[PDB]
Amino acid sequence: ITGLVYDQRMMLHHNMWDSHHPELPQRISRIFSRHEELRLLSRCHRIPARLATEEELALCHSSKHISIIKSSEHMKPRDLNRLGDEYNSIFISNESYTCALLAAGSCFNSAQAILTGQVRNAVAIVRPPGHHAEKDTACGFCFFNTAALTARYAQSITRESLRVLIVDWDVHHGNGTQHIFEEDDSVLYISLHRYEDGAFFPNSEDANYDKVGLGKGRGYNVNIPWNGGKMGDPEYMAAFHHLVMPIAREFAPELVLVSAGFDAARGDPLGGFQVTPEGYAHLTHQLMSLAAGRVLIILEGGYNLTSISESMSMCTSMLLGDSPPSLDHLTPLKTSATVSINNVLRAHAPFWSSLR
Ligand SMILES: Cc1ccc(NC(=O)CN(Cc2ccc(C(=O)NO)cc2)C(=O)c2ccc(N(C)C)cc2)cc1
Ligand SMILES: [K+]
Ligand SMILES: [K+]
Ligand SMILES: [Zn+2]
Repeated sequence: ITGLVYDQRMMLHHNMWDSHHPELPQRISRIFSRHEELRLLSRCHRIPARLATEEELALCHSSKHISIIKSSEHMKPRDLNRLGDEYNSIFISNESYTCALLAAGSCFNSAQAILTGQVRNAVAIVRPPGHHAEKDTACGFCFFNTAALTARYAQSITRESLRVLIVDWDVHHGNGTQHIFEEDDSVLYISLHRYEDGAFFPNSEDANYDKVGLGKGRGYNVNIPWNGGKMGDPEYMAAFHHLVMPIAREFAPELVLVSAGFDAARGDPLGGFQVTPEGYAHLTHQLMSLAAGRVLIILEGGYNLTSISESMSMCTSMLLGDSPPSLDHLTPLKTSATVSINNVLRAHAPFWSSLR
């Protein structure tokens, strides 16, 4: 069984000053509608949304950050505008806090359904996104780090040392997820992201391949940064073959979370990349070979409504057990992708015998 969570209340968060903002309420409704059109919704077990609690938010976030985001829901528009402007790339409305609580709680209910055996795997069609949010601050359309919180929630309902893999295929680096787990060997973070020598959002050298983790976490942070090329299916498939899957298999996760932005998709106006819906299906199907299939796909970014709807629907089709669609596997890689892959191999060979 595959679970699906979607709740139209998460559409209530919006940019009060721009009706054409990329992080649009219709992102989640279009994805949900496409699941109905492709006859996937009726095949899934519907998992209800719920609110995260403040104690659950404190698994990854500071009390001050929780209280400031909570305080926004009382503010008049002028004060919402001021507060949002204090962060990097954030808009806030009076519904934002509630929507962020529902995004996280939806994912907790999904992780619980997987870990208790009610479903094998699941998809969560949620907003606002999470992976840029830090312990102490909001960033990049994200208020609380839904995927990071879900990893800690999973440990909280099992054992502290439950091995959780987070694969982040959003086109942007999940700076918050990296930082939250940087010293932690129980949560392996693997991000693929457009980097451009630190020029691309979120504009930090923390996203480079030589950031391998700290302390006991050394080797448990895998950054795969792309420079120069318009990356697509062959480059992501090659990164999975040489890096993501060998490392993940050696880590032997007990739960896989996907920070599944669809902003690397063909058609995305921000990402500039060309991963196809069939490409995302192949990435999902590979991850399904891990953790006895216990995979939760969590929406992050993605800004072409057609692209994200087709891409995420293809991922759900794979979770349901459908045959992976045909792909032209032979295609030659862009030259800069091979350079990136080799840089990651050089940085991570000391930590992973599967790369030696
Ligand atoms: C001079 C200058 C200043 C700032 C920037 N900002 C960036 O570099 C990143 N951001 C914001 C952003 C985009 C996507 C994500 C994300 O979470 N993705 O998953 C997270 C954050 C954008 O570029 C952006 C912002 C607004 C847009 N509107 C209203 C059409 C379009 C693009 C660039 C130059
Ligand atoms: K990423
Ligand atoms: K880590
Ligand atoms: Zn993104």
